[PDB]
Amino acid sequence: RVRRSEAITHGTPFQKAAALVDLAEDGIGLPVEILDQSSFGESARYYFIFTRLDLIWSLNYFALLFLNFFEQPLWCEKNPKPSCKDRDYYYLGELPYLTNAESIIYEVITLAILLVHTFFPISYEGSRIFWTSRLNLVKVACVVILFVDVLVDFLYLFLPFRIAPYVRVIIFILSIRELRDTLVLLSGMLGTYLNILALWMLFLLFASWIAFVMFEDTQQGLTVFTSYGATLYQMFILFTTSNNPDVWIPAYKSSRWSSVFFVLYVLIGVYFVTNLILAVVYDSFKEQLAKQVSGMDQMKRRMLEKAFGLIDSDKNGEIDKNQCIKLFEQLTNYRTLPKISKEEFGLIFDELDDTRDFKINKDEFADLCQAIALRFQKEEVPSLFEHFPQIYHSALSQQLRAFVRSPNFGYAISFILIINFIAVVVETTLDIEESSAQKPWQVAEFVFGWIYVLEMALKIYTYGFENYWREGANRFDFLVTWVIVIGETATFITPDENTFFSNGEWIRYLLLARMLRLIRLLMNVQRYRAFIATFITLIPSLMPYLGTIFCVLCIYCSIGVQVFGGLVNAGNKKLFETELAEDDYLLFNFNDYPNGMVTLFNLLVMGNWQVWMESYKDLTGTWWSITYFVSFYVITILLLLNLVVAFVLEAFFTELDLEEEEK
Amino acid sequence: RVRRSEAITHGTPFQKAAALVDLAEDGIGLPVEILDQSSFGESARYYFIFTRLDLIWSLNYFALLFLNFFEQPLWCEKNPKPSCKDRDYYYLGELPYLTNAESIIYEVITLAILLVHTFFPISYEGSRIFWTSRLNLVKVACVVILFVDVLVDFLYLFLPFRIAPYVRVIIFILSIRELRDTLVLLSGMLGTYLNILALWMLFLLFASWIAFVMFEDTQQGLTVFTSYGATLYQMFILFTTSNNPDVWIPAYKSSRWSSVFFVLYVLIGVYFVTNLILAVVYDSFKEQLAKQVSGMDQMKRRMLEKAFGLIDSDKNGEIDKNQCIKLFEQLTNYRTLPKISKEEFGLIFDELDDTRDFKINKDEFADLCQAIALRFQKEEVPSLFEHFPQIYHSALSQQLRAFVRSPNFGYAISFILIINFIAVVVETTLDIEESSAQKPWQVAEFVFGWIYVLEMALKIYTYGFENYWREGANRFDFLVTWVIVIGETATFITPDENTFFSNGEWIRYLLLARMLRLIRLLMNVQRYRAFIATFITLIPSLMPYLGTIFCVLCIYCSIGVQVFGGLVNAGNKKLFETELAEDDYLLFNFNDYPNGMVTLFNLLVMGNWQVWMESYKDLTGTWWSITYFVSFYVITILLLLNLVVAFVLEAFFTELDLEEEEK
Ligand SMILES: [Ca+2]
Ligand SMILES: [Ca+2]
Ligand SMILES: [Ca+2]
Ligand SMILES: [Ca+2]
Repeated sequence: RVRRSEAITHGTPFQKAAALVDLAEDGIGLPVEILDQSSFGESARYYFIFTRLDLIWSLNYFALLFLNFFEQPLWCEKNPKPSCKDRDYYYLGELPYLTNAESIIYEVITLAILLVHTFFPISYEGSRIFWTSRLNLVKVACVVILFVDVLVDFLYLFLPFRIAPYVRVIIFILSIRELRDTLVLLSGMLGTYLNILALWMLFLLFASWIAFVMFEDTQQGLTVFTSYGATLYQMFILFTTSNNPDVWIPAYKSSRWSSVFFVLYVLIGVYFVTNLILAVVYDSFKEQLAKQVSGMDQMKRRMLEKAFGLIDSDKNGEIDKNQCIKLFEQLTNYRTLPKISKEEFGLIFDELDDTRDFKINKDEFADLCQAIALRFQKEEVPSLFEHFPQIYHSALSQQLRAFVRSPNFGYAISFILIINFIAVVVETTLDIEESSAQKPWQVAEFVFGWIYVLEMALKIYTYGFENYWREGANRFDFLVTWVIVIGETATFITPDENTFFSNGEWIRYLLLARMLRLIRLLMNVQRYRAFIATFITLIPSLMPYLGTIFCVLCIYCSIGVQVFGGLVNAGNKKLFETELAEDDYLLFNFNDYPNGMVTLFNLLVMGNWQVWMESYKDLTGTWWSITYFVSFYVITILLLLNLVVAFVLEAFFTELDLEEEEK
Repeated sequence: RVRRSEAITHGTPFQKAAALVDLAEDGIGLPVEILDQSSFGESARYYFIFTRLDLIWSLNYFALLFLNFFEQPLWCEKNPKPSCKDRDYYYLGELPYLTNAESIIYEVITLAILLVHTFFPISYEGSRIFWTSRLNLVKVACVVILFVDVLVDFLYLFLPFRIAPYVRVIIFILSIRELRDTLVLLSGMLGTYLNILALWMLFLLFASWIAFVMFEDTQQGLTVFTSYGATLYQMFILFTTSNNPDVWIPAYKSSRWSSVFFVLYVLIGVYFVTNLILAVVYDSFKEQLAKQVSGMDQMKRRMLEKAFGLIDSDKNGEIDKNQCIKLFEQLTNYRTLPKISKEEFGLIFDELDDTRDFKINKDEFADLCQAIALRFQKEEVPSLFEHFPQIYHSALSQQLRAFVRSPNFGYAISFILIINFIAVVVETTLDIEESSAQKPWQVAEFVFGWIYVLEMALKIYTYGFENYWREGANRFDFLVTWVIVIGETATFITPDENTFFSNGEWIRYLLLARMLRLIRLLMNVQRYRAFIATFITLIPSLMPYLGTIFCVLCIYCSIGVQVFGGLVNAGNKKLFETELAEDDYLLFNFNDYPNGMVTLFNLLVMGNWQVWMESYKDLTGTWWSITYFVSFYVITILLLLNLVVAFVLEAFFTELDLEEEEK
């Protein structure tokens, strides 16, 4: 009945040892310097009061990252012949560009929060330890670069280019631990990836030389393979298989037999080389993941053994039975454990061995700690609202709590949400037929949303906020119901013809999200257990790699906006001759940052990706431009996406043999 | 110095046991019935005289399979408005269509060889055993269907469709042992694969319904998502991302926020669901592969213990030391083994154990036979040309044989291989510049061909044809050098302006194929050892799986020609409005069998694959036409191609841990 942070900062050595093994099994790792020092009181107090505010730091980081969307592009600052206010001319829009004053205010606020966050942990780590670490130094470098940029911007109201987006993306990377771990893995994998890249490039060069020398006099040689550079470029694009029949169709028209060579190339290029690259990336990722897991387990073992050293006041590596029973009492005060009688532990010791005054040493204590952690479930925090026990223990409150804890409440929720799904289907079907009876079904939809809000409040009351927040699905349901109630009150408060809220259709999608929980019932059937379990495990586990890919996209988008900022115009004569106009892709240009993000995503799926390369190569006039696009394929598609595939396979196998071991 | 087949058919029990263990280790498995019967003399003689002619049966099988290419399409037999001789009108050609008399002659010859092959093994297997097996019955059914078809064709010179092309493909599947094993794998894998398709199809139905209801009144709803049937058709194509920006661009023009839904669907559809399908197919393949390997090893164990039963005339499960040494002398005649002294094996027994008259039991004879097999390399067949020992052991011949066996000769070939490459690159570069001095380099390029024949005859002479043919690498060089001399003698004999041979540019591609042996030297360096060794092993190992895909193409090609035979015409008005004409894809139609194979390959790589579905749906006029293309994608792309990706990953890992093992 004692909070963990308070137990660490204040209490008897038994309390501190119990809370340390608590933090270990929860997975949270204290800084090493705090462990090294003696009794770590004030430093732990500061560290806890700091980590209590993690939400504010995360929101600041996300705001700083998403500033890039609203920031005005550089090429617009240089005088364009039409003003940028003519939004249709440059094929862009749908986001408001921040003016100078708004930008400076936003940057100043974010910079202040970032500064206080970055210079907070000097308090407990200490002057000497803080400055020695590389991470603190690189973060301070990023912060000072941002600050000097803000200052010179303020004084401004010449630069070839601006450096803020790259540095803020980098500091966002260094902000989150998972992204740092992902970068460590990538740095591990780079050498082997480079070796495979060298082999692949050699294969492309050889195949391109063969294809060039084969069709030297053929009409298809005049049409496309005009030079060695051109044929190498076409062979690379064909290796991506984005345009299979297009490249070699004049050869097929001239003579059918030539097709054999091409069906000989792609077959080798796709089924052999690409799969070998995938296997290599899989192996490297597996080794690096094993390395990371071993490191994490080593850190956990180290800080558990530090806790054992803490409880051992004699520091002679000796633990007695009385100390063991006191520690067991502390943990069973925290965690759920079978009740122990005073004579019972003595009887257990006596029947255990005939040795007298047996010493429990360090390593078996650690191992027994992991055993008791894995065998026994965690015990919920008592409450946050229990400051008034009389209301907490009221008869009606007790009856309600007993009812909601019973599975009958879950069955009722399932029935309610199934009826909700039926109502949503009926309303949508009526909408399709343009019936005039939509309103009763829509108000039924709203009252269903109100029911969801009510049940969320009931559950968060009965379980307690921390225990409610602990479960993953509860967080998703919490966000969904909160956005539902916010939207509903926004619609109700204003009885006017709003653009979005007045329609009232939006609510259905939220309820559909609220009913994604249906898919969880499919874990019941044996056939689909592995698929659903692996998918649900994958989502939060695969968030960090997707975030790394997203940040790489952000960096490439900044580079592309900087380089190709103003090339696409309504009045550009060379543009209409390019393939973008023919396929009507003008809305996917690089004129502003959000458009850059969407076009980079389109390049990511490898769907008609060569049209952008060819069009921008014609538009800029230099072959070097393709470098950019080529780089995006080499770094992202060959490496990161193959890493994601490897992770999905590994997660599926882990779920599978876990299910087998369950039997 | 006794041939293995002769040893089995005639000889003492020691000879038969040695030859049986040799066959078991070599991997060749005798029929079970021959093992069951006593002493299996005449049956083994017939089986050997049969299996001696495996090349003829294989060539007959391949000729029967490739008959389909030259066979006239059915739709041409129906009277067309313009004659089929107008080859340009129907967008087809480049192969000669086999006339009636030629077709009947070819079919009769192939049928005769097939019939004698299929009815040969009744001789040794016996009447009751042969007819009971399912495989013999299905083969006989295929044969009788083919024969009755040939007979009714002969009598003809009404039918809605012809059944021959499907049958001769099936009889090709179960003629080859490797292709039979692959189908057994797919039968096991189909049960698990069907479960996932239910979830994948369910995900498509749900996602399509959301997209349909979201964009009901949107301008993008009018253009593409006009109905639920249409939106399900578009979302399915988007799942493969073959047309990513095309489908949802009217929505992006209306409101940029619409991209978020299409980004979400593609992200979850491609990165999560598609990879999970690969994980499921990988597992099912891995489990079934162990089922096949364990079954194969069980068959090897059974025949090995049969050899022990054969030598054990007492049939009491007893083997004595004096009996063991006689058998050991037989294997050391077949396999290389250290020389054993007569007194030595007596010393071996006493030091081994103090037991007297120790019995070597049935089981420990088996595992010991593998122990000798893996540690000791195979001993080559003495020779086939050694019928004249005086020439074989002549003074000059022995000196020559010593030189070629020595590694010094091997270096010279590699040195010659390099000098050839410089001659080729110099000769080709002159052609690029249209130099008039190409001929002097071209004739010097021929003489490198005669060297390659000279060393081929030199190598086959010292090793012997059976020992020469044993190595996989030697087989590749043997085929390459033979087409060189066959091609070269064609140009020399005819001093005329031939279409292909007179140019002389053909030899460089054969020479480039000959020096592919150089890439094997990259196995020396540690960085590329894993990549190259896996790739080389993949070429023979992946043939049965690639062969299975090719045969699936032959079945769809026959179906496509039957259904879509005459739809593509020069005079067809609806065709020019379709997407095929806009992209100029008319040469990839389904008019005849050779064209069908190429266009099916284009669907295999998933490159602009939707143009064929959409065009033929308009051309035929029924929505049932998409069934042919959707079924092809589901069976081939999702299952077969993922199986190949599963195999390449599996083959690579067994290569890495192999390399670790020698260390
Ligand atoms: Ca002590
Ligand atoms: Ca509507
Ligand atoms: Ca015996
Ligand atoms: Ca030429």
